Amino acid sequence: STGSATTTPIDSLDDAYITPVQIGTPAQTLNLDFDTGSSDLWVFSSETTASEVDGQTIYTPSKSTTAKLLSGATWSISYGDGSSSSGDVYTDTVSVGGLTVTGQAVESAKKVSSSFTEDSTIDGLLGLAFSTLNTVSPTQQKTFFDNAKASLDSPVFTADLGYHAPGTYNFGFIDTTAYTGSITYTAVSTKQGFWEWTSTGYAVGSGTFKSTSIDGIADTGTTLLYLPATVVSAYWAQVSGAKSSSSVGGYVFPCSATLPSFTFGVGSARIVIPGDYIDFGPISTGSSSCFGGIQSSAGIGINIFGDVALKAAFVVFNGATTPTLGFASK
Ligand SMILES: CN(Cc1cccnc1)Cc1nc(C2(O)CCNCC2)cs1
Repeated sequence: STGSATTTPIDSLDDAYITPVQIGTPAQTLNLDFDTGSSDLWVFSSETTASEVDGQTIYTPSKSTTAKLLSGATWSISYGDGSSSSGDVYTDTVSVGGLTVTGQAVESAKKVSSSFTEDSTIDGLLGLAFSTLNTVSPTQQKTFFDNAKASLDSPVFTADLGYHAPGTYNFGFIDTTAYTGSITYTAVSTKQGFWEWTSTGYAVGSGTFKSTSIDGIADTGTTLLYLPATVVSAYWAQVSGAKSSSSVGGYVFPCSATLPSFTFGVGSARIVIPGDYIDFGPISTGSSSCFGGIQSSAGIGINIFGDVALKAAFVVFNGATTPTLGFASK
């Protein structure tokens, strides 16, 4: 089998991407945030605290003839931005762009943190990291990709995130018309449950390439590019007037500044992130100070190739017995 679904930025800043997902019988279509950095499929639901719902489409398990309560199972997750959610678990039928998994664990939110509430466009998450990270207790549950994998034509999925444009998540095949040149594959460590890999270095603008190993994760569920303080300092040094702001919580820059591109290495191949991908607009409405799209990972503990980087490439998440990651220019 294969699946293919259009993914859409939630706002003008590409702060996240949503993908329509069908859950239950009859289908309830929710728009989910596909997240290669976590492994829980969780949804706003009829069971979510009323005060914590504001515009989201909700999953109502009582109206799905295929929904079954998973007795005694709970979940609780906290993400890298301080957000969180929790609830109970159903198994139900889930379809993504024509690809169907029966008996998928659908985690129904009882509680959600304020950040989720305030984002009316995201009805929940669909995790695509490794299933060892799933938070369902006392019995861990499998991700959608893990559940679909044996049935797929090929054990892979691809992320094709758009800059200010629609994009695509494919399952089970590689669309060879979606990129230019070749796909360069690189080794993956699953030891932390992530799509974790090692970039071979970076360049700022037209500057010479710096060969240095940068261990990080491919995370569609993170907006920005988080890299070592040294690297980030070298980037923003090339932006006149940029500085690191404690009050704002990162590098900011004059809104009229010209941002240089940022290149990262994949083996001997290079992916180029155009300067304007790194622009996340005024720090507050009407301000002429803008928030930067490349930030230090020093307080995080891990480097994160989030949407800012990934949307500059066609990315293959190869889930063969030994997983690998593929990057191509596009
Ligand atoms: C525009 N960003 C940079 C910024 C920060 C401060 C000022 N100006 C720009 C911040 C944002 N991040 C998000 C999400 O974290 C995206 C995925 N999780 C849900 C919310 C939405 S707005």
